Amino acid sequence: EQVFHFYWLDAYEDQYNQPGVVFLFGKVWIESAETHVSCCVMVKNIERTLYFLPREMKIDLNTGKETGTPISMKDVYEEFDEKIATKYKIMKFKSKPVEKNYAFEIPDVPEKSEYLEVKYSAEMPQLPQDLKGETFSHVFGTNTSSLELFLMNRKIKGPCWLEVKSPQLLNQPVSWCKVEAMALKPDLVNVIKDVSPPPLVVMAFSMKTMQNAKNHQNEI
Repeated sequence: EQVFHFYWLDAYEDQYNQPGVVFLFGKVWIESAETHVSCCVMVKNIERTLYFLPREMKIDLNTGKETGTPISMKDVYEEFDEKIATKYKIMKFKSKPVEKNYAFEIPDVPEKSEYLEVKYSAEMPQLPQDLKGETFSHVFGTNTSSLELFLMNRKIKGPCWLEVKSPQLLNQPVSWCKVEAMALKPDLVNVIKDVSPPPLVVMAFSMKTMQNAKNHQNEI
């Protein structure tokens, strides 16, 4: 295979124009030039995560008439597939069971419970924040950002040394870096601890302007 080390320093995202892609900029090592150079890596196909809370019973959406059959997990999985996904044009998604804990201000939520974890790609639209349905009472994770989700999932705490697995080449230069790379899924990035930080390049500058005598404007 192929894997290389990286030292990231900054990150960037553009939700409005390129959904589901996160850039990472930093330092990489080259033996031939015996110095560290700049590099950028693209992580793509970051999918949203949504947590659906199953309702403790069913509730009719007219007057809250609970007719009688208890709510099972399969009901919640079917409900999103048949109605919610169709209503908001969701093509592909993967769902599974999870167990989660809640200890915050939103009421009518148990301390420990089983939820429905659903995931779908970043190109589909976004559900409303207050969606409700037959078998689910509330939904969490609607408006999470891609950068936050990446850092919280991959357990990155500030600058660190990273292993990037299976790099691919880019069609055209997207960054002014001397080196470029890309990855297909966030699972291919990992953190290591036993390396000292590399040196950096520091630039300072000063500027002097002058207000034009005739017109009001500042020229450097």
